[PDB]
Parts: sequence; C-alpha cells; structure tokens
Amino acid sequence: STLKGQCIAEFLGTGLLIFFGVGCVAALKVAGASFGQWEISVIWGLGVAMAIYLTAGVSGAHLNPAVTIALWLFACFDKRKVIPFIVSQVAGAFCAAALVYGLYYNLFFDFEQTHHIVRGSVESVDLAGTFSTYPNPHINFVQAFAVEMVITAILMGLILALTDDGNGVPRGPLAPLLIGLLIAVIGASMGPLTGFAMNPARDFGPKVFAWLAGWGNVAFTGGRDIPYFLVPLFGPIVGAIVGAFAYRKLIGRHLPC
Amino acid sequence: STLKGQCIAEFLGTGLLIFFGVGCVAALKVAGASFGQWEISVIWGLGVAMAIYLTAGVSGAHLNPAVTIALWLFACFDKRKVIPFIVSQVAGAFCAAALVYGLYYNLFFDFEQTHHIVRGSVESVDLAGTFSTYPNPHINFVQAFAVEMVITAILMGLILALTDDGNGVPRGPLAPLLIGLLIAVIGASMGPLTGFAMNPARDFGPKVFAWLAGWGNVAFTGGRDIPYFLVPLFGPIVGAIVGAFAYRKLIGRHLPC
Amino acid sequence: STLKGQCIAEFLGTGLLIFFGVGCVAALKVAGASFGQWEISVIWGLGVAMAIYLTAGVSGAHLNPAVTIALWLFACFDKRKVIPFIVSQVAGAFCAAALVYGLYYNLFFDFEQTHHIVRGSVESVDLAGTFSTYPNPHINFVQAFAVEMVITAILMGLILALTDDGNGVPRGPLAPLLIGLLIAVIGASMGPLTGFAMNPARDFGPKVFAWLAGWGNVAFTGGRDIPYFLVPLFGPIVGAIVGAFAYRKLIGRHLPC
Amino acid sequence: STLKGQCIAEFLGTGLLIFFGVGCVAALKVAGASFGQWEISVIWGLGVAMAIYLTAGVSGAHLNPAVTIALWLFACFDKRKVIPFIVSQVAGAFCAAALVYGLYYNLFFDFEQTHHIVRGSVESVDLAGTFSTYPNPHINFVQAFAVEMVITAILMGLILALTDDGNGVPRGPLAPLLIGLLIAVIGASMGPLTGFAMNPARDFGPKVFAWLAGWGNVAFTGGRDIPYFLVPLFGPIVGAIVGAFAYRKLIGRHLPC
Repeated sequence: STLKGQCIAEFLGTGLLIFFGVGCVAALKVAGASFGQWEISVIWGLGVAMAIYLTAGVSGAHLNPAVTIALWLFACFDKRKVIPFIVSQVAGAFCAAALVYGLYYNLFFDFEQTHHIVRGSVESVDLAGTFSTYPNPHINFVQAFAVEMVITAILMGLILALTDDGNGVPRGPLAPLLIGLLIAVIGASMGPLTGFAMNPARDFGPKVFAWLAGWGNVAFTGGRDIPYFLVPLFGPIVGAIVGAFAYRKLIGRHLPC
Repeated sequence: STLKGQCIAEFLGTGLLIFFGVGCVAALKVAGASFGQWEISVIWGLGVAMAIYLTAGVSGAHLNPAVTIALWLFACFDKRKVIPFIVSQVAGAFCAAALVYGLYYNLFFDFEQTHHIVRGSVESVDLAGTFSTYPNPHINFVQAFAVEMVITAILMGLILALTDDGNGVPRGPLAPLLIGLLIAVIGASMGPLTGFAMNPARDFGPKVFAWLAGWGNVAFTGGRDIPYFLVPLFGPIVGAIVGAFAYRKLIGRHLPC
Repeated sequence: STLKGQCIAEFLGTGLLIFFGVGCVAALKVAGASFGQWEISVIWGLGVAMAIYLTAGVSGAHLNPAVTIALWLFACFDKRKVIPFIVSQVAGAFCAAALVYGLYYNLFFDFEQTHHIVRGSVESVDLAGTFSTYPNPHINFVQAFAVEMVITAILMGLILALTDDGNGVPRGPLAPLLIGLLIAVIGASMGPLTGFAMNPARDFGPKVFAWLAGWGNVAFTGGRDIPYFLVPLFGPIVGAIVGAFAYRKLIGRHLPC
Repeated sequence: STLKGQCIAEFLGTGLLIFFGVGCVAALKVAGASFGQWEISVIWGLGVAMAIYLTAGVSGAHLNPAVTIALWLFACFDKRKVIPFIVSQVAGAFCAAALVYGLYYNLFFDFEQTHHIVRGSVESVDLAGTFSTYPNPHINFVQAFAVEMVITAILMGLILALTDDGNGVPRGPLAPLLIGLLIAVIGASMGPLTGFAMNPARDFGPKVFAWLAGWGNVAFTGGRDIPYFLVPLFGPIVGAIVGAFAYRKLIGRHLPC
C-alpha cells in the first residue's frame, strides 16, 4: 500500500479506538451508566483490538506514536513514514473526540448545569477527564511518569514478540486479541493511577480538543503546578524505547532487516 | 439452499438474538437482576454471535434488514431475496418478543401493580423499553438519528471486511465472534444514548408487539412529539448504506460479482 | 475407551462443573462475595466448557442426562450406555455438592446463626438454593416448566449442530467454548426465572444432598404445593427431545448411523 | 535454551503475573476502584495467561513451584533445573511486589492515615492482604489447607492434559488461555475462602516483602495462632502432587520419557 492509504488507515484506526474508549467514559460520567474499573479497561482493550484488526493489513495497525517510534529504532520500520504516521494518529484521536462530544453534547451541558460546574476551572478537570487522562491526586509527576514508562514497556514487549516482520502487527485474529487483553489487564491494575494512557495520541489529541471546547489551560496542566500533559506525551515514548531495548537484549530475535 | 430454507434460518436467527437480548433486559427491569451497561451489551453481542454461527451456513446470517439492504446495493446479494429476508427478520423479532413476554408475564404485571403504572401512559414507556429502544431524555430526534447512522456504519464496515463472497457472513467461528465483540463495545459506549438498536427488525418487531400488548401509541412515539420509531427504522438503513459506500471507496476490495 | 473409563469421565466431568457453579453461588450467599447475574452465569458457562474439554476425548462430554437421552433417540448414541451414563452424571453432581458444602461448612452455619434460620423450614429454602435451583416466587409450575423446555431445546440444537458423529461433543477447543457461551447468555436472560438448570443431574444430585444435609422435604418441594423438583427433572428432558426433533426436521443433517 | 535464559524467563514471567494481580488488588483496596470477585479472578487468570504466552517458548512457562515440582516427579522435567526454577519464581514474585508497592506508595500511606491503621498490628493484616492471601475468618487451618490442595490438583490436571512433552506448557495461544480461564473460575468459586493462591511463589514472595515493608511477623502468621503462611507454601505442593498422580492413574497418557 502507498503512504496515502497507510496514513488513512492510521487516521481511521486511531479514531475508532478513541470513539469506543472516550464514548464509554462519557457514558459513565455524564450519562449515568454503571461501569467498573475492569469494565472500562476491557472496553478500551476490545476497542483497540477491533481497530488493529481493521488496519493491520494496510498500515500495520500501529495506532500509537510510541509504538511507531520504537519500531523505527528497534525494528525494520522506515524512518520516512514516522512523521506522517504520528500526525495521522494524532489527527484521528482529535477528530474522534469531537465526534463523541457532539453525540454527548446535550448530556455534557446538563451535567454542568446540575452541579454548577464552570468549564475551565479547577473543578472542571474532572469533567475534562472524559477525553484525556489525569493523575491520581495522591501521586506526583515523577510517580506518574514511572507508571507510564512501565506499562508501555510491557505493551511494547508483547508487540515485538508478535511481529513477524519489523513493520507492525501481523494479520490475523490472534495478535489483536492478545494486545487487547494486555491493555485490559494493564488498565485494571495500573489504570486508577494515571488512566493507563500508554498512547501519546490517545491523550494529546483529545487534550487539544478539550482546550478548544472551552476547558482552556486546565486541559493541559490538569490543575497541577507542573503541566501533567508531559507525562502521557513522553512517558509512553520512553517506556516503549526501554521495553523494545530489553526485548532486543534478553531475546534478540532475528528480523528481516 | 432454497429460498424457503433461507427464510426459515433468518426467522429463527433473528428470533434467537431477540430472545437473549430482550430477556436479559426483562431480567434487569422486572426481575430485579443486577446488570451493568457492559453486561447488557455483552449479552447482546454474544447472543448475536451465537445466532450468526447457527445460521451462516444456510442464509448467510444477515439477521438485519440494514445489512441485507446494504449487501444488495454494495455486494453480490440478489435483489429477489431482499423482501423475503426482511419480512422473515421482522417476523422473527416479533415472535421472540411475544415468547419473552409470555415467560415474564407474571413479573410484568407485578411490576405495574407495585408502582401503580398504567400501561399505555407516558410513564409506561420506561417499561416498554424492555422490548424496544428509546432515546435518552436529553437528546433530540436529529441527535438520535446521528447516533444510529454512525454505529451502523461501523458495523457494516466490519461485515464487508469479513465477507468472502457478497452474500453474507462466512462460515466459521472467527466472523461471528468479531461481530459480537463489536456490538458489545458499541453498546457500551453509545448504548446509553439510543439503546444501540443498529437493527430495524430488532426495534420495529418488538415495537409492534408492545403496541398489541396494551402499550398502544406510546410504543411507537415514545412520548415525543416526533415519533421516535423512525430513528431505528431508517437510521440503521442510512448508516449501513453510508458505511458500505465508505468501505467500497477507501478499500475497494474485489468481489466475485 | 471402555464403559468403565467412560463412566469415570462422566462422573468427574459432572462433578467439576458442579464444583465451580455451586461454589460460586455459595460465595455469593454465605461468603458475602459480590456477584452479578451475568457473572454467575458466565462462571457456570466457563465451568461447563472446562469440564467438556477435559472429558470430550473419553466419554464425549455429555455431563447432562437430557443430552444423553436426546443423543440416544436422535443420534448414534448406544442405548446400552444410557443408564450407566445417567447414574455417573447424577453421582458426580451429588459428590461435588458435598465437597463444596464441606469447604464452606463453617460459613454456612454462621449464616444461619446470624439470621436465626432454622434448617428445614420454609425460610431455609433460600439457603437451599445454593445447591439446586428454585423458581421465582411470581411464576407457577407450568410457567417454570416452559422455561426449562425452551432453554434446553436451544442448548440441544447447538450440540447437534456441533457433533461430527452421533456420540457427543467433538474434541477441540471450539465446541466447549461455544456451549459455554450459550449457557452464559441463557443464564443471563432466563436465569432469574428458574435458575437455568438445563440439567437433571445438576439439580437432582445436589437436591438429594441438601435433603440429607438437614433441609429435609423442602429441598425437593421448595415450599410449593406442587413439588418443584419435577420441573428440572423432566423439563430439560422434554426440552432436549423437542429441540433435537426440530433440528432433525429443519436441517436433517446426515449422521454415520 | 540454556539454564540462564530459562531462569530469566521464569523470573520475568512470575513477576509479570504478580504485577497484574497484586496491582489490581491494590487498586481495589487503597485506590477505591470498584472490583467484584469475578473481576478480580479474571484479572489473575488473564495475567497468568499473558505471562505463560510470553515465556512458554523459553522455559516452558511454569511460573509455579508446585507445577515445577509435580512435573519433575510425574513428567520428563529434569531434576537439575528444579531448584533454580523455584528460586527464580520466588525472586520474581518478590521483586514485582516491590514494584507495585512503589507505584502505590502514596496511596498506601494515605489509607493508613485515614483509618488510623498502625502497620504491623492485627488490624494491618487486612492491608497486608494486598500482596499475599489470608484465610476467611470463619475457616480453620485444616479447612484452608484442604481448599489449596483441591484447587491446585484441578489446575495440575489441566496442565498435564495440555503438555505435549513432559517439560511444561506448549507454545501457542490455546494452552495459556485455557489455564487462565481455569484460574478465573477457581478464584470465583473458591477465592473468598483462601485467596486462591495455588502458587507457593505468588504467596511466599510478596509475604517476605510485606515483612520487610514494615508489617513484621503478622505478614507470615496472619494473626492466627498457627502461622497461616504454611497453607499456601505446602498446600499447593501437596495438591499438585495429588492431582498429577490422579491423572497418571485415571488416564496414564504416554510421555517421551
């Protein structure tokens, strides 16, 4: 497939997983749906598994800038398609957040009117957590960064263990379901800490939309002195690089390139 | 298989998925069972997956008028079997709703007696939601129509990605489980909005039964000025056509016909 | 395999599914565990799937007198092994109920002491529901019988659709998981009605143990004028025969014998 | 693979399953996450399934001293690699418990400050249950020992039924998912009794860490006159040996050695 077709798949695949994940969080927050921590995590995992299955044949189903960067550095992914893949992934997450917000538009404004929440204030960060992840109030910036690095390193280890070539997830039903199951257990055990972002596009995209939607600066900072948005922007990237290096050293599986 | 055998499978397959889905909603409403949003959605997805597996060999396991119409327009489905398939699907959903109502007959009347609900009134629409879907009170007709179009377009995209021929779901365990998993995540994220109908037969059939059972006109209108029953009647049909067109343009996979 | 080895597998397989199913109900009742209707049903389905996988190679993994009888009448199952299979299935369920009761012995007596429940009275039927199924208070004997016939007919239809020969469930992972998934959705939608017994051994076995354990006559009658134990004893048997006949007429798939 | 590579896989595989399992229990206890008994058990099962899949090719994916000992006695596992496997498994569980504690460090101390819990006292055993298992207050030492023996015998029976050689779990997706599903149903039905340890390393490792972390002697004794830590240390070992012997007698499947 050409670069244009590969970029469209990454745009659509990332948007698909954001549509399911953010939509279910919106249902729990403003629609009054009853969702447990395991239920929320299994929706994210199954949504990513479905997005991977529908895009693996075309673009390799990266849907993650951290995965794209690590595959370039520790596999056979071409460097010329790194930047277009990341922009497509970020744009897909931004567009899907707008779509979810449009469908839940009336329920969002009803929630603020009931609880007298003024959008853009510190108390509005809880409602801003529908689109992006925010840390537990008891953890700090360094603790939040460590969580993102660890969970993304585990995720990148499974991806490297599943790839046949060095380009991305192989075709078939086995690989997407394994990745989706890993995301579900990660979000159940480490989710209450940092929102198990594991994806720079999954967080930065919806964060930009929330800033445009009226939340303003608290969408990026999250109400903390140190802007929290750096944790999901670089934590997964460092974690994926660390996890990919560990796999290449403890196993060192051969690759075509 | 002949047309008569294919129509029987569509009648039975659609009835099977309504039996599981409506029965579980009845358990949550009048039987006091504890069910979450994810639990309700996963029951609908697994019920459809089982119905597809038991009917794929005979009739292709459409079980959806929107899927049948879209396959006729954008695949190799014959036009002569479009009308008999739709009537069989609608009749199967109507008959299964009567069966569920018969088994829960005593629990239904006990619920109305306890809460002094008069069947056929505006307050009885909540009990009428056991059989068919009704919108969130905060959303409007246009918003409800947009939800149905989006979710059915995603569902039709997966079906077109799984079909080997242009007639319906292929035989095997992989395709029904993928469709069932997609229905579960759709109902978890967009379910609290419009009941994730995605199926004109799943809604119109039980709606006709509820009108006969004593709910009257509120079974179709739902208590709104604009009759809500048009949203699940045509929303999925438009969504499936839109989703099928997008797949044929962004991918354009070859078909035997 | 010889008859002796086949009977041991049916004894162990039926005991395995009772151990998981009754144990989880005991956890919900006397151990204070939080379990939903979908959670209870999925435990029964997965337990049966595991029991089928461990016994399919030896005895065909019947684990159900209704399935054994229907396979004799509408498939190639030998009539000489019908009686020993049923006795092995009933004995396995009885022995597994005693094992679960032994492990939960202290928690059972603590529950009665706290709530002043005298074993053998009408109020003790709720605690007797740990081992066997009892009807919803609002349904009658005829309504309860109809529920058991319908759900067992659906279960027998899937089994006949999966068998390669006419002896039982084939080897492999596909068939047990399909049966387990069907049991889970059946118990979620029709479970709150009659306990989704679907198995004469699953009910009669533990019912005999509960009578020996001190519950007495209310273990069989359930507090009703008509003894409720006839519903799970013959309802599944009639339902399996009806469901097997429907499959042989609407499909008529060829069999070796 | 050499012994050094096999020991690294057992260290990492055991740490991976402890990271998911203990982390989710920490989320339920100190992070306020909503988790049911089935949800907790399915996280343990899926975490073990993922750990088995990532280590089966190298070391056979034992991740259990009871499984390692039983495979040595009733299969073709070499005796020279029994001790290094057990030490690697115990060290992996100890290290993973420290990692989970580090990530939840602030939430742990906040919980004690709110409830005035002094670490090392009898009331602190409830918080010490995050890392290791402790019995139900109504059961005794003998009852707790019987639970561990029974559940580990069932687990060892499935493992022996899945092994092609006599070294460990075979490669592929089927075997790890079957083991993970069995662990989930075991933890749902027998979990509220003894914490469904089934693994000497899963319990002893985190128990040693909890003693170092400040809980002291109550980490091992659990507040009982007879130290409870002997139940998960030897109960699974006896259960695995008993279960392996039963499989070799009731089936007697041939092995290469």
